[PDB]
Amino acid sequence: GIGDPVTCLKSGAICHPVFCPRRYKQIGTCGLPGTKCCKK
Amino acid sequence: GIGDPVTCLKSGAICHPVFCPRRYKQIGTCGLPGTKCCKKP
Repeated sequence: GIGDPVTCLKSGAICHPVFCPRRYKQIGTCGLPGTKCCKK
Repeated sequence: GIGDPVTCLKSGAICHPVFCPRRYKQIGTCGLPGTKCCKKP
């Protein structure tokens, strides 16, 4: 359900290009192509 | 994404049947309709 940067950041996650960095779980995208919404 | 209760709970979040309570934010669902995967920022 998470597909835009504002929603991602509001959820306490971080937007990153191409992949979530180690430890983080992917919970969605940030809308722009390739971006991942990543929760530590 | 998170769309089932096992994925949700493994990450240390809660599964709530209606809403994320005070201090928690929604990070997905727990599969069943209306359920919310919730975690404190």
